[PDB]
Amino acid sequence: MTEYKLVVVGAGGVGKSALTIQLIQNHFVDEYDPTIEDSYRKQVVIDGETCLLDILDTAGQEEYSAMRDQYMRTGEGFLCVFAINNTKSFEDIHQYREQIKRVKDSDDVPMVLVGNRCDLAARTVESRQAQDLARSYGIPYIETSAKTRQGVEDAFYTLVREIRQH
Ligand SMILES: Nc1nc2c(ncn2[C@@H]2O[C@H](COP(=O)(O)OP(=O)(O)O)[C@@H](O)[C@H]2O)c(=O)[nH]1
Ligand SMILES: [Mg+2]
Repeated sequence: MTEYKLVVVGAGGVGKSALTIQLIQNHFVDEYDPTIEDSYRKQVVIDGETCLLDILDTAGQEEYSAMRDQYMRTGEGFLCVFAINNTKSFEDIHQYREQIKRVKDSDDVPMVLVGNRCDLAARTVESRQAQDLARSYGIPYIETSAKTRQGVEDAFYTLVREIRQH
C-alpha cells in the first residue's frame, strides 16, 4: 500500500469539503461546517496500485494550525480549488499558487487546478480562462461537481498521477 499526501486549498465556500466528502463517502453534503479542518483517508486502487490517500481539507483564515502547517510542508500534491460561479475564488488562485511555491521553494510542485460547482448554470469563469491559468502554471485543469460527482475521481486521481511524475 502506497501513501499519497494530498492537500485541498482554495477560498472559503468553493466546495473543498464537499469535494473531499464526495470522494470519501459518495454523497453530496451541502452544509459542511465552514470551519472544520481535518484529514481523511481513502483506500483506492489507482492504475493497479493500492493507495492510501491522506487528504487534508483546509479551512480558515488569519489563524494558524499545527496540522495544516505540517501538511503544507510535507504535502506531496495540491488540489487548488475555485468555483466556476465564484470569480473572486478564481482570482484568489494566484495567491494559493504563490503560497505553495513559497512552502516548497519551487515552481515545479504537483498540482491540479479544480473548477468546482460545474452543475450550476451561468458560470462566471469560462473553461478557457481556467485552462489559460493552468497552462501558465504548467498544470492540468479539471472541472468538477461535488453534487453530481462529475470529475471528482478525475481531479484526485490526476493529482496522484502528477505526484508520480515528480
Ligand atoms: N450545486 C453545487 N453546490 C456545491 C458544490 N460543491 C459545494 N457546493 C455547495 O457550496 C457550499 C460550500 O461548500 P463547502 O464544501 O462547505 O466549501 P468549502 O468552504 O470550500 O469547504 C455548500 O453550500 C455546498 O453545498 C457543487 O459541486 N455543486
Ligand atoms: Mg470546508
